[PDB]
Amino acid sequence: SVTSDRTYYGYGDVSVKNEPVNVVVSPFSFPGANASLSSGGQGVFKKPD
Amino acid sequence: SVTSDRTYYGYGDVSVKNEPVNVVVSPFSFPGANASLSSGGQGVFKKPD
Ligand SMILES: [Ca+2]
Repeated sequence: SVTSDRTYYGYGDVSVKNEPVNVVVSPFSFPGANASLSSGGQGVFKKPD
Repeated sequence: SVTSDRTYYGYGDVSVKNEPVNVVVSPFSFPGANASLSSGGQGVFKKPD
């Protein structure tokens, strides 16, 4: 009578949500406060973070 | 008188009910919980059962 269609199934799901990286920024204001930059001046400025 | 029609019978029956196999499935959610998948990421996921 019944000629079974021999076909069973298995399934799965994958969730890719985020991007690998977050670039958190703290911008710099290099002449800063309690220091001074002059025209034609020479030197170095550094922000560690 | 009676000319016996010499024909006796034997019979039998066979019961084919089930299909050979049962594919029980536990689907996978591969990023899972307490783990994370990122875009462009590389690695391995495994489900034992
Ligand atoms: Ca990885």
